[PDB]
Amino acid sequence: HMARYDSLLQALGNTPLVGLQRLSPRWDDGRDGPHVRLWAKLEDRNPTGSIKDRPAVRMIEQAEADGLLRPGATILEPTSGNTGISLAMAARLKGYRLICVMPENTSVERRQLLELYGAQIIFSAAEGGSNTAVATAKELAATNPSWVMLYQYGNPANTDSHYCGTGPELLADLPEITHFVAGLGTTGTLMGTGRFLREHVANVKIVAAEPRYGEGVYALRNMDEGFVPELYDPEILTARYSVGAVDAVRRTRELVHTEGIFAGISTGAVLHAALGVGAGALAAGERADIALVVADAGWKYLSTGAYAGSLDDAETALEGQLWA
Amino acid sequence: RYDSLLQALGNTPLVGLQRLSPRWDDGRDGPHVRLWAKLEDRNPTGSIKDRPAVRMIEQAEADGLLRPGATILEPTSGNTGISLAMAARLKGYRLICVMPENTSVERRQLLELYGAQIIFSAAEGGSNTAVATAKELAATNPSWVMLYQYGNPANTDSHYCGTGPELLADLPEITHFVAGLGTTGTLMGTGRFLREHVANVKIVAAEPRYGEGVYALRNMDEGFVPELYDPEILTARYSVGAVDAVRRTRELVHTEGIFAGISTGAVLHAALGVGAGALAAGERADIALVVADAGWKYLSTGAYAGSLDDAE
Repeated sequence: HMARYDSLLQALGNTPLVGLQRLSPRWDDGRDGPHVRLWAKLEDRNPTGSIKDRPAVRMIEQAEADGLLRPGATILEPTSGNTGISLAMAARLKGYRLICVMPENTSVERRQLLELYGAQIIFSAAEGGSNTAVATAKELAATNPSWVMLYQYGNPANTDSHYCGTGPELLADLPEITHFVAGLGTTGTLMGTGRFLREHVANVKIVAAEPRYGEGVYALRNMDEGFVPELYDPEILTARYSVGAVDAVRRTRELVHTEGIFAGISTGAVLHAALGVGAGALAAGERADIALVVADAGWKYLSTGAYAGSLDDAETALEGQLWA
Repeated sequence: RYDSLLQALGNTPLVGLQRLSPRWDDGRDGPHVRLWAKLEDRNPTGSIKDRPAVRMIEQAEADGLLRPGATILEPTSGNTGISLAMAARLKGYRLICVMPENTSVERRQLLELYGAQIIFSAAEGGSNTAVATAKELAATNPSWVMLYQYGNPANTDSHYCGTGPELLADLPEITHFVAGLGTTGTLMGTGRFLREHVANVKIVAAEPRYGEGVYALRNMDEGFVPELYDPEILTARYSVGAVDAVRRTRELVHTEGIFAGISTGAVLHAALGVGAGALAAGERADIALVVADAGWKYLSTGAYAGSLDDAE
């Protein structure tokens, strides 16, 4: 036995870390100085194809250990994007009923996909900005004590899945890590992976990549202004890079072209930040081993037209598109 | 842990389907009849075709057919094209895919994203004029090499040396192996390996019903019989309709949370038929089946929702 599992939930994490020899500023050290290396952590190697499998499973089993989820409970979650798929898969495999509260703009194709997983989907209506999914789910949950809202936006088990998973896994394959670059959505990946790495690597850099394009996890929400995510700790990040549509898209196209990795649209932001951090490593003469997260694959996004034709069409195509 | 995407190939998960299995748990009603899903969507481009693609290039290199400036030519519109694009690129070859004018526009962009040049064969000459045009094209100069997945023993060898050993390692109690019949590489290579090392193992082909295409699968009456195909290897063959393939594919998501492509439904239908028969016979079964790819490329086809009749 090398990879025999009794359930799909066991085939989670322990994802590949793949060196990018072509796309890296300099893979081999030499005459002009130390190497600047990019390493890609392939989180699409997960049950549903995204990094959200980790926190989804960890939230349920924390809720079990905490005694909130008992055998016949229904999980109620305000959601969008990859978390919808991950929670649907995880709830089912764990024997729970799931209701997803989703913003009224969710596609019918995506509704039907989650319903095939067994989730009941409730659309909140929202005559305002993007939606009211959270407050609706919170009210529904208040209706029945065996109805439990996990709330990924503020659930510590979100960041714990990366402190206990993504982080230790990174440090095991990349003891020489100098930088960690990931997308900033709920902040779980950054806060959890980052706290772990900072406790073990003396001045590792934790770099937030922040897409300026599409829609993120908080899109389904009405937020207070210039908000702070509930999971966010202000002393973990050492840097943030804000990344535009055109830059994101050509980085994603380059990754496929030169490394054969077909990544999701959030990885464009991550790659751009990473390459900019890398270009700094010797403008400064310094060595770099930069781990970067590929949080999902392109399959889900190629319908968009974001990988085809002109970068103008691609940029236009990213409008209104969930990247998380 | 990998210096290259190509190292992250094979060694795929085998996952027990506790809910969808006829009988997961041995009881006093009789022995277990278990389904185990071999997840080949966990390969670099998301399909089982990364295996033969990588091995066919490797073999061609060994045979002295491929030197630095070579272009590989292959007739393919499907998963082999994608696999060979990724693999050719990382190995530093050029790839031309030959597909008919009638092929989609979505694939074009997919294949060209992975770095592939596309030449269009005459429309209304099927995937056969496509093969003949590719042969003709490759004959125009020695720098152009056609691998030819339907006759290339490296396709089979990839499964003999990869898929088979992995299955045996993870599922030593295996009684049945079930896979779709397309090039036949998967069944032939893994079947031959398992039959060498597992005394009474049964190798079961899932084929499409005549005229009812199931993506990636071939019916050998209707189509050309791949040169790779050895009749003696198979102990059984099930023909699977579209409706059955589609409803098994949906049922795999619903019961097991695995989002697979439609060949996996066909394979599931054959496997459930085998399992049903074992259940009724009172005989234990551990049935390994191939999940060849994921459902993403099929979902716009409307066959994960709506009526089964509308699944086209």
